[PDB]
Amino acid sequence: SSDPLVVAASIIAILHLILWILDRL
Amino acid sequence: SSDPLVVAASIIAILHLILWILDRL
Amino acid sequence: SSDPLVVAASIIAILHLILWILDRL
Amino acid sequence: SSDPLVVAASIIAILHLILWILDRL
Ligand SMILES: N[C@]12C[C@H]3C[C@H](C[C@H](C3)C1)C2
Repeated sequence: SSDPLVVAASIIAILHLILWILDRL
Repeated sequence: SSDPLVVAASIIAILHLILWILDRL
Repeated sequence: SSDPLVVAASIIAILHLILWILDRL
Repeated sequence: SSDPLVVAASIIAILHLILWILDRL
């Protein structure tokens, strides 16, 4: 398993790419 | 748990979304 | 090991650097 | 212990913030 602060920071990263891919889209 | 350079890069990522969110106000 | 969301976000980031060193190689 | 693709992914993270403290306030 990974640290929680880490799983958070990633979710923040994964959601960013989405809002990007919609902003662009 | 999770490797510390990986807790590092994270504290930076979260803190970054903070400064940014704040940058709008 | 490290959670999957983190191995996912990471692949993005490594693939992010990749899409750069090329866009400007 | 975090995945390697993840420990790597974060050197390029910690290496970004560095090029940054090296540019602006
Ligand atoms: N930008 C990221 C920092 C750290 C490593 C990787 C996954 C998470 C945690 C988000 C990219």
